[PDB]
Amino acid sequence: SLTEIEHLVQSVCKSYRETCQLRLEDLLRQRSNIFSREEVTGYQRKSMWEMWERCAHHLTEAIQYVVEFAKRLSGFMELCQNDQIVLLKAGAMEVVLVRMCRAYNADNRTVFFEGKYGGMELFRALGCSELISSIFDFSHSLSALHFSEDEIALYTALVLINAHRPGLQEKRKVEQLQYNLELAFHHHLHKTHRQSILAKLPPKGKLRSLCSQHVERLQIFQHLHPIVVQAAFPPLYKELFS
Ligand SMILES: O=C(O)c1ccc(OCc2c(-c3c(Cl)cccc3C(F)(F)F)noc2-c2ccc[nH]2)cc1
Repeated sequence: SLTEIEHLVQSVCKSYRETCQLRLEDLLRQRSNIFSREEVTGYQRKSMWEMWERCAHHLTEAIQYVVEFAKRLSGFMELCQNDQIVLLKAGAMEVVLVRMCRAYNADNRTVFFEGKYGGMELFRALGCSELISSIFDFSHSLSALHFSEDEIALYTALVLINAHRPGLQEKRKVEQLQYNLELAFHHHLHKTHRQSILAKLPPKGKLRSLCSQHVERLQIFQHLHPIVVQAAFPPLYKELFS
């Protein structure tokens, strides 16, 4: 069924298009729109907890778009609810991290944050310079691949649909989805003469370790200074918040 796989490609790309928050053309246009030194200093003088509140809410929104992305993946809703949650808890923040590279400019090492581009010194008040530097470096690595929009869509679908996640109840069912998405991805790379990115993608442990350091920091901030979340996915919220 060649058209089944082509239909999967089109359905993954559409779900991605509907949930990607900002258009790539917008991010690229805005690359010349850079925070002044005066604006940077304004961010640096903000309280750690106000920066935390801002960043925690951007990350919450980013997670919720990734959840909607997964819910629109063919067959995701047909998994048992325990499995949907296992997959989202393990991979939705990894997808957020991958998606960030779209908003990263490697020429000057800046990210699109709250309407303009700025460097990692924008986040000085958070006092997490090691984590921030790891996120920038990871985004720097990915930007070298010059990911197309469909590659990011297909790759991030696979970040989520991983039948090796511990705790899955219907592993065979997740495997079926995973095989079709892998075929979708590899077919698409072949059609576009882009199979060379396959050897350049992040080692799986790199993404896993960055996200576990990232989420652990968010849990520390959330314990010290909890933000209020507009919970759209009760079974998922319940696993992350306590
Ligand atoms: O709308 C909903 O129901 C909903 C449900 C779950 C949900 O989790 C968000 C989340 C967080 C996080 C964030 Cl982003 C901000 C502040 C504190 C945390 C904290 F660390 F405390 F959890 N970290 O990892 C995640 C995560 C989710 C899935 C994988 N990982 C956000 C929204």
